[PDB]
Amino acid sequence: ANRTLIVTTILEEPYVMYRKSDKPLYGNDRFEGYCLDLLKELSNILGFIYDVKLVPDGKYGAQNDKGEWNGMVKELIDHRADLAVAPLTITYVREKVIDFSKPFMTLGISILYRKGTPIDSADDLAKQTKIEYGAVRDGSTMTFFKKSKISTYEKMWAFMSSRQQTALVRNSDEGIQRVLTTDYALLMESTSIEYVTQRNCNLTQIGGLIDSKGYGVGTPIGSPYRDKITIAILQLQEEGKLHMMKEKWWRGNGC
Ligand SMILES: CN[C@H]1[C@H]2O[C@@](C[C@H](N)C(=O)O)(C(=O)O)C[C@H]2OC[C@H]1O
Repeated sequence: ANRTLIVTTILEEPYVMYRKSDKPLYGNDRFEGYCLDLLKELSNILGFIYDVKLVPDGKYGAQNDKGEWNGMVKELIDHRADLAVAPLTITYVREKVIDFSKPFMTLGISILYRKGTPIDSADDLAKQTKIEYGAVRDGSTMTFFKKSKISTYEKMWAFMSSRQQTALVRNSDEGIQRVLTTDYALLMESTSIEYVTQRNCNLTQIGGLIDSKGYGVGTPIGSPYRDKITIAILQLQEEGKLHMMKEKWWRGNGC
């Protein structure tokens, strides 16, 4: 029997969650969600077995000032995982050090905030300071602002970087709690926003998509699996299964 593939991933609802059960759950059975369903479908098309591991440091992957990567990106670089199957955003900087399949889901950065305010866009956030705003620290969303050369986004980065102790948050759930408990707007991927707004009728996406990208399966550079995974994703798309999986996890279940 050929080798079990090691898959790195990260807890992020709905994509990867701990399954709830009365019975004890072991190994891969402990996890459920969109990415686990995807991984199952991929393994069925491509004929591999796998072992799901969380990224040890609990991070997506960013570069430090020395250029060193961490998170799921580093696990792939260092060949401690064969695949990353997660809501891992395909970015030019990451493409330099790891390979990605074609996307299995598209998204754009946008804004999560409450309904019923005069805030209609990023520009409306940028031109004021009363409403705090920010992003999950050290992910592709935060990095977008850090690296932007667009006036509005530079101003927003200046704001959230100078006010970093309160404006930048640890993870999605912490950001959502800030939106819920304080006057705060979270810069967040549209996929996640949709999940939230389906579950809290006081919350809304503000404005449109600030960028346009995708999540892809990551592999170490040069992996022969990357193209096979692309082909499998294309098949799932052709079969309508990617649409089915999104519907399943975003609007029923639940919740
Ligand atoms: C999967 N989406 C969520 C998560 O995506 C991240 C990580 C990003 N998907 C990445 O691959 O670095 C982001 O930066 O938007 C961190 C966290 O932020 C809130 C929301 O966008």
